[PDB]
Amino acid sequence: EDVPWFPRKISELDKCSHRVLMYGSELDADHPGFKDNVYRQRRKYFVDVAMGYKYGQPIPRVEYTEEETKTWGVVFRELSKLYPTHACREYLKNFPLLTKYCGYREDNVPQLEDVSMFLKERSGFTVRPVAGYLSPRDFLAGLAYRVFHCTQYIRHGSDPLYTPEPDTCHELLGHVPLLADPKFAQFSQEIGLASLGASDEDVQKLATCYFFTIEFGLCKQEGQLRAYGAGLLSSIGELKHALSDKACVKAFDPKTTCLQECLITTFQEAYFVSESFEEAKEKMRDFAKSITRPFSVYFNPYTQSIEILKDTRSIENVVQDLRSDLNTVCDALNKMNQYLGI
Amino acid sequence: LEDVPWFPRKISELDKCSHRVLMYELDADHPDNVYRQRRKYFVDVAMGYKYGQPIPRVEYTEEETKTWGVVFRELSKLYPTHACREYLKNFPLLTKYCGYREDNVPQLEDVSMFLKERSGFTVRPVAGYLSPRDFLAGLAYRVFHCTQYIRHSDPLYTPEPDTCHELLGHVPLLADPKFAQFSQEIGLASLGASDEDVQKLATCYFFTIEFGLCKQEGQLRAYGAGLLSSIGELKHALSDCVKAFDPKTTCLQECLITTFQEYFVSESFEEAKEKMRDFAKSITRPFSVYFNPYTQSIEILKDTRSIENVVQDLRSDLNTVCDALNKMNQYLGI
Amino acid sequence: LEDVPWFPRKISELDKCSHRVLMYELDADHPDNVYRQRRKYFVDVAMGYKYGQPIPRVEYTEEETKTWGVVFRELSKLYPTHACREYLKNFPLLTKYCGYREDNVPQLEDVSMFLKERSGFTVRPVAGYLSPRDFLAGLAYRVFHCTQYIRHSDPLYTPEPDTCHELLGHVPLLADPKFAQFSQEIGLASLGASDEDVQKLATCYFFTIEFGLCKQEGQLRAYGAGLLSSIGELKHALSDCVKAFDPKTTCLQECLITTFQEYFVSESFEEAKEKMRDFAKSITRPFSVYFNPYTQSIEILKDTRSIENVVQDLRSDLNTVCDALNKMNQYLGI
Amino acid sequence: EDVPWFPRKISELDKCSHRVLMYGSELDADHPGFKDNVYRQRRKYFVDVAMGYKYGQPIPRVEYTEEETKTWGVVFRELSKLYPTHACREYLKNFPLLTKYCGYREDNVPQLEDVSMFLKERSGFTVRPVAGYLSPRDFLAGLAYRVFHCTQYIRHGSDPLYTPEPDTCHELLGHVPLLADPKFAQFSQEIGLASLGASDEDVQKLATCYFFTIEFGLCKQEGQLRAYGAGLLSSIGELKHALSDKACVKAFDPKTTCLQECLITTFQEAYFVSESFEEAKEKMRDFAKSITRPFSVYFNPYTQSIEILKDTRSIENVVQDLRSDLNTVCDALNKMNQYLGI
Ligand SMILES: CCn1c(=O)[nH]c(=O)c2c1nc(Cc1cn3cc(C)sc3n1)n2Cc1ccc(-c2ccn(C)n2)cc1
Ligand SMILES: CCn1c(=O)[nH]c(=O)c2c1nc(Cc1cn3cc(C)sc3n1)n2Cc1ccc(-c2ccn(C)n2)cc1
Ligand SMILES: CCn1c(=O)[nH]c(=O)c2c1nc(Cc1cn3cc(C)sc3n1)n2Cc1ccc(-c2ccn(C)n2)cc1
Ligand SMILES: CCn1c(=O)[nH]c(=O)c2c1nc(Cc1cn3cc(C)sc3n1)n2Cc1ccc(-c2ccn(C)n2)cc1
Ligand SMILES: [Fe+3]
Ligand SMILES: [Fe+3]
Ligand SMILES: [Fe+3]
Ligand SMILES: [Fe+3]
Repeated sequence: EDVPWFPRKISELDKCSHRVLMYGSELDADHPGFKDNVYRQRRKYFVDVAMGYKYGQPIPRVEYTEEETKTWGVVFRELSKLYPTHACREYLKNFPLLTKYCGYREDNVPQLEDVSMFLKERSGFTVRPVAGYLSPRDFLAGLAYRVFHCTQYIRHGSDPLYTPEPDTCHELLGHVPLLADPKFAQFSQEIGLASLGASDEDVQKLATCYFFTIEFGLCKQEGQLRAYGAGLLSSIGELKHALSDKACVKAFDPKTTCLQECLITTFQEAYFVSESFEEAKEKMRDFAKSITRPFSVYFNPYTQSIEILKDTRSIENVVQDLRSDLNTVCDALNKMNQYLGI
Repeated sequence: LEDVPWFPRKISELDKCSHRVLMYELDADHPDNVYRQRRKYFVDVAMGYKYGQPIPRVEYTEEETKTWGVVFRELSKLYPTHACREYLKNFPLLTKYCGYREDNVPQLEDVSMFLKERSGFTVRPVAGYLSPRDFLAGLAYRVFHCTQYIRHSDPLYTPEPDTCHELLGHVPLLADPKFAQFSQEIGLASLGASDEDVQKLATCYFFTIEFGLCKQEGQLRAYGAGLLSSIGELKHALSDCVKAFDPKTTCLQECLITTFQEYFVSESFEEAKEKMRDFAKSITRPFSVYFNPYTQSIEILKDTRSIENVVQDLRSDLNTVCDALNKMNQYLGI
Repeated sequence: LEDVPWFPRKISELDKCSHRVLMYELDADHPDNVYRQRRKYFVDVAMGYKYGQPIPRVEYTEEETKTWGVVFRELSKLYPTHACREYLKNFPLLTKYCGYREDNVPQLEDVSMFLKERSGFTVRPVAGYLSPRDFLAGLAYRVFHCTQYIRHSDPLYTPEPDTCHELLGHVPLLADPKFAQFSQEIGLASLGASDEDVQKLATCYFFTIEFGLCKQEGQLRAYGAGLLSSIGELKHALSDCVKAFDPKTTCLQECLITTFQEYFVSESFEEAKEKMRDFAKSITRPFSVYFNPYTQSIEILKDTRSIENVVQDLRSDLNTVCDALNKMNQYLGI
Repeated sequence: EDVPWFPRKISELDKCSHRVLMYGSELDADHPGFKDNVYRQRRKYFVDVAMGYKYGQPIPRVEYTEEETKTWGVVFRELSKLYPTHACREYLKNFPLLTKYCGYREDNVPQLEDVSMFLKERSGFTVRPVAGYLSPRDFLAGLAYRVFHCTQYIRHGSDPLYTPEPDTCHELLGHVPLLADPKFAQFSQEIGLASLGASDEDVQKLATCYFFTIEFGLCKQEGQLRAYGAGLLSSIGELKHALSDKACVKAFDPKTTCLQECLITTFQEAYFVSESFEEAKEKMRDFAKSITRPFSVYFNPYTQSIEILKDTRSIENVVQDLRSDLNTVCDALNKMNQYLGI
């Protein structure tokens, strides 16, 4: 009972979403908009929209300004020039889909509500507007429910190519195309599940893993290095450098990787590569065993809650469930022999 | 290639099934023009519902509410004595969160949000009778189609499903995770099945859900929604025919709309469901179905790639079983 | 801690079960002193067998061989007509490799090496009657205890199991992988069970293996070893009582040694086996059993560590299922 | 049908065992016994014993000479002085067991028949006396059946501390203690299974994996490096060097490791470490997927034969089997709740 609290059902996740340690309206001293009073009005308007968000209510639509829509446009064209050659297969497949259904156009900033309904249909993810920085415990808790917290504001127009903080541009062009991949979604959820009720030290390690994978991971496809890290896909300078010849690149291993330090400003010392998200997801699930907690967690996608496996009765039902599902596999194999003679 | 009859492949596609109403409309026997005034309203509301928007709240007339209270009192009298354990465990919960009170009419939106948390079911207001293919399709998504109107004259007599039947008969059992698994199983079975097979499922559905009994503690108790709704019949099933629930044998038997059934018993819902899945293989269709609760869609198992993807998932879920067992040894040495 | 009745935990420990013979010895009704001369020899041989050494080869007398030929001809007459598919598929194989000929007596060593390859069974020459606990324990290891002697006077009449019964009744079915799984399942169930449960298993064993029927192609055919051995009874079971094989109901029924049974049918051995495992849970013992075919020993599932170890193994085996499916898509695009 | 032959049932493995490319009686030019005619008589006697071996016959017992028994003794004492500190947990646990049941004593050379019956009871392995070098295809084929081919001769007495070829001492002190571990046994069998019907190029890679794992693998236990490689456990010079501070040590990965060259004479450039044999076994099984062959293989321990998974009917039975076995898991969990209230 000395285990740190975690949300046990989807509606409880609101406590995590609203425990904002640092609000978006709080610009850092070296922020390009630190003395822009027009920009703080927008920043505090977005914080208000996010703070008002509650479970069971559609994600508010926001009317973006012209200098926010071009700043988006600027980031949109420069990165599109490097996606065919720098992005993973999963990105390049889902990105045209976003143009068709989520309004990914240079002249249009996508709405989170659109993106949420799109992700739910493709991989079961849904986005939440967040009013600022969360504890890594609270942020990762969202992942356990396949909920990604998104900033809804646009970076400053002074320098649209580089931002030290997350902005909607980063969320939409960096994270969302990959969250649309079912295999990637499972991988993200595994990190979340692992954090639930974990120690602060373990949460930080998971947060580190999140950083070097979700934000800055590379992946090897057909003998080539492509970026899937969202931070890479939203920073052209880093994106080009990551796949550059003079870069230190190491294989992704949860136990090794998690001990390294994360650099907010300078380019990272090393970038980690995963063969596949299924491959990375299983390395997370074996890392999750080493994490200290009195129980295991099962996620119930039907009730959108967390099952605690602390006895044989709940473990058996899970196993019984797996037995039924294996029966369906047999049915499928039967039908296939039945219809194709194989 | 789609020789097989169409079924919704995404939760959003289920709207097509709900609105395809064969019969909204009253018979001579049914009782009042003012009552008709309210019913057309109720139908209009059900027709106006589409996926993703909250189920409309309705201000009931006192006349509807008094009738609701009557059935509420009569049924409650014999629930400890004749209803299954699941009903009795879930009924007090309905009182605290869904406004289940003799003086009040519970709203579908309250009940829907209640069921989603308890078992992943959600209710839909329906505008009338649906084809058995369409009605069962909802079950595949754990969606129960509910009439939102009240029975007119005689409170105890009901010739058609009304919200009293839906709320007092179905909902307490829809709250049980295993019953939820069982109902969904029938729906999954129906998807893309021949009309012949679908009806056999409708019969199975009828005996099992509308009128099923299940032994617990060695004692005969009713779980049939029709039975919960109707007292005379409820008292009668327990009182001195009883047969074991076997889907293949049960489907053969007819349903009499007016007269009392010549009744099926299941040890458990886990039991029933298994007998259901084993029944589903005999059902003619080129594919098997897997349900994706994350995307709320139907996976079609027609190739090896889709089948493997399930198996890999199952491998992972088994790793979690292993993790649980390690931890359990870790903390209890057992 | 071992309150439960002892069972062999390693293949080598099974020697203790084989040699604990309750009754080696002939009744008044049984027929000849010269015959007794040979039988004591046969018992001496069975007693002399220990684990790991080849089953002794025996030079049969012509008298034993002529009798063997007689039963061989009579049974063969009705095998296409009354025996199951598995029997008929396996009998020609026995002719080519085990010396199954009207003029010859097959040796246990030939048959044993035959069964090991086909289904993992091996036969043991037994010195007499064993306790049902001991006899069924052999099945847990896929070991069938066989008498090595021949029936004396009347060839068709047999009051006790002899090698003719063992070779013509049991062996063709012991060669089928699924029947093998089913027989082992009964043995596993018995390990450490109460005497009460063991006997119920002995009854189940009797109706199923000694005297079971199974439908194939919609047609009634016999798989019961007793039936295969005895023609009069074999003809009679097919001819106009029949009941479905359910272990819990079947065990209740008695076995008449002399008279004809008042007979159980199984759709398949896979079917029967499942009903067996589901029966095994009700059997009182503090543990579950897992069989290790690599070390030929019994795993006792009493803690989480042993249970996990199985689950991890099962995870790996599922990976192989996945590999197969990939390759199948790889080569056939399916 | 253009797939290279592999044994499909246990009795067929004899073809592999007897396809000796180079007999033990054929001493290499720099062999210490190359001009020892007394030693060639023994070497050719052992070859004869091995050549006469057939399936279903007890492994012949051999009466060793006095200078073979001390040479054994010599190797036996020097290595025992380093096992507590250089060997893995699995080795140190099984080694005293070998002393009790297999006659592992300084004054006694163990018989293969003893060792075989011991291994069968503990992990399902059995040893075969081999008359010499086999093709890697033939050697690895044995592993698929959990059969290890063993030399039965003793190294030359001139220099008992170092041998460039396998001798009974190596088999008994290097391989057997680890083959007694069920987890290790599964790992060895996985390598074998992978080779069955594989291309020559893939077989060589598997043989390379065998080399750097079975013969020269290290393992990390409780934060320390211990050797489990059989070649390490039979060579004191290499054994000390492997755990020495100035050694290049890398993690065991099948895809990476398999491309490296194996050095017969000089100490290896790098040594590979596995967290556990279960851990290594699963890396083999994922490597096995990448191996090109028209089918997958299932090993039937009941009939001791290989199942070919080329259709849905055989795949389903496997899945059905797994469903029954999962039912037993449920039974076990039921009983545990039933008796312990958990
Ligand atoms: C596991 C680490 N991790 C955490 O522990 N907690 C998080 O809240 C978190 C996070 N990671 C990300 C996402 C993120 C972080 N980050 C940094 C970039 C440069 S781009 C980018 N996206 N977030 C979301 C987030 C939301 C807001 C802020 C932020 C910073 C300054 N302001 C005003 N707001 C920073 C991060
Ligand atoms: C599988 C059979 N099955 C079907 O094929 N299709 C269904 O639509 C269906 C159903 N079963 C039930 C639920 C139901 C039907 N029913 C009859 C009672 C008397 S109580 C009761 N509950 N429904 C829902 C439903 C909805 C509306 C009506 C109806 C009847 C007359 N009106 C004007 N409306 C009847 C049934
Ligand atoms: C589960 C019941 N069951 C048991 O409890 N214990 C068993 O030993 C057993 C058995 N069942 C069978 C096999 C068998 C028994 N039996 C009787 C026939 C008539 S045909 C036939 N086959 N055996 C093997 C066996 C071995 C020897 C004798 C026997 C009888 C008289 N003698 C001198 N020897 C009888 C049976
Ligand atoms: C997968 C590689 N691999 C192969 O492809 N094929 C194998 O036959 C093999 C093997 N690996 C090992 C076992 C072995 C190899 N080896 C080298 C040491 C130095 S110690 C030691 N043990 N063997 C068994 C073996 C048996 C005999 C000899 C041999 C060498 C010279 N003579 C006269 N005999 C060499 C190896
Ligand atoms: Fe980010
Ligand atoms: Fe109903
Ligand atoms: Fe018998
Ligand atoms: Fe070696």
